[PDB]
Amino acid sequence: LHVLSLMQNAPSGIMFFHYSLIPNNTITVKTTPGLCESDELGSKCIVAKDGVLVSANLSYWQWSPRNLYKPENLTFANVIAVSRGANYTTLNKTFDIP
Amino acid sequence: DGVLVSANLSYWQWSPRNLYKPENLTFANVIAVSRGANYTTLNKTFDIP
Ligand SMILES: *[C@@H]1O[C@H](CO)[C@@H](O)[C@H](O)[C@H]1NC(C)=O
Ligand SMILES: *[C@@H]1O[C@H](CO)[C@@H](O)[C@H](O)[C@H]1NC(C)=O
Ligand SMILES: *[C@@H]1O[C@H](CO)[C@@H](O)[C@H](O)[C@H]1NC(C)=O
Ligand SMILES: *[C@@H]1O[C@H](CO)[C@@H](O)[C@H](O)[C@H]1NC(C)=O
Ligand SMILES: *[C@@H]1O[C@H](CO)[C@@H](O)[C@H](O)[C@H]1NC(C)=O
Ligand SMILES: *[C@@H]1O[C@H](CO)[C@@H](O)[C@H](O)[C@H]1NC(C)=O
Repeated sequence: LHVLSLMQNAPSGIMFFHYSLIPNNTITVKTTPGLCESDELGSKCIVAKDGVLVSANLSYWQWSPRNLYKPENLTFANVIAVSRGANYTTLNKTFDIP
Repeated sequence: DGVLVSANLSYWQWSPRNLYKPENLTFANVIAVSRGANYTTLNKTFDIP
């Protein structure tokens, strides 16, 4: 993951300072594309806004960015409501978000 | 996640971006948005809730 890259001069050349983000501590979680409450085609279903839906082997689903795990309770802000496009995961309970 | 398509046919269908497997458009494969560019008026109401 690329952050910033400066360049400096050098003898007979040029040398780049590529700053990056190698990750080191993985944590294994569960990840859906999105959550449904109803089995019916045409149900109210949701997907994450600029992130991935995540559960750390936990009873309910959460929000986390695409490349790093800072889990958050999913709200209206970080959730896009769309469709039954792929097979999203039915969690068999109604929403906690207006 | 696809393109709207008609094989010189009376009504429009859904197909992926790079391959032609036409499907009747449903609620699943259709996003409702706006009158942004000049989309095509088909002069009939929808068949999808
Ligand atoms: C989640 O469950 C998997 C099952 O294989 C386990 O290996 C892993 O340690 C668990 N991770 C967390 C964060 O609970
Ligand atoms: C997230 O929601 C759970 C209940 O669903 C609550 O117990 C917890 O305090 C909330 N906040 C976190 C994990 O920061
Ligand atoms: C609850 O979830 C199970 C599997 O996750 C599946 O049978 C269906 O989505 C739901 N079942 C019922 C009876 O609502
Ligand atoms: C569609 O119409 C065009 C008109 O030029 C024709 O050339 C083409 O063969 C037709 N294709 C199909 C699949 O009907
Ligand atoms: C798609 O809809 C048409 C009518 O609009 C129907 O005749 C046809 O059987 C449907 N299914 C297909 C093409 O698989
Ligand atoms: C029906 O479509 C035609 C051309 O596609 C255009 O005049 C307009 O979009 C519609 N006309 C009427 C009278 O609704």
